[PDB]
Amino acid sequence: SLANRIRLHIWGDYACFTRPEMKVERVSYDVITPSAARGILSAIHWKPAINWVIDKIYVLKPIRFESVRRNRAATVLKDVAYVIEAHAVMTSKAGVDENTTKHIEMFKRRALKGQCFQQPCMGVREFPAHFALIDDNDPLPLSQLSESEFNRDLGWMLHDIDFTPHFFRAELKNGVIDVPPFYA
Repeated sequence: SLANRIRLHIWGDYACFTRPEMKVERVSYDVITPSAARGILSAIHWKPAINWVIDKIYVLKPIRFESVRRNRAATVLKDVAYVIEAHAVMTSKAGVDENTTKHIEMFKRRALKGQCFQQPCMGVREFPAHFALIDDNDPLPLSQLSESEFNRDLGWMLHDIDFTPHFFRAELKNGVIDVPPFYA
């Protein structure tokens, strides 16, 4: 539904969504994972009553990498921006009659102020994620993606972990990655 839906514009000069299979040195995935996106949303607003579910990731800027020094080196994304489209689900630990409305409204209110509970980051603590709510009557940023980077098979990527990793087939279709339901 439109009532249970948020859009958050995020950007940063650097990002590192670490690929789990590359163990020698830290190497980022090509785009933000659902896992990292959900972290970013939860940093703005979270309570045990709810879980944020990622629906779409809009990729706005060309995929580019730089090797940078770790305080050792890591290969990280440079100059990223996304839109995260998500909704809330109630957990088994929610109030008997509780709904998503107050949580959606609190998320948006916090986000509009540029406020956050803990600073969101782009995959690793050293890279902060700047953010802006895309409220209902604001437009989506335009993609700056190459006609030829608009559609890309990103391959198997971490969807999320149960603290046990679960992967999904990430496909960029006209600048957007649709994220399937986490559970089987």
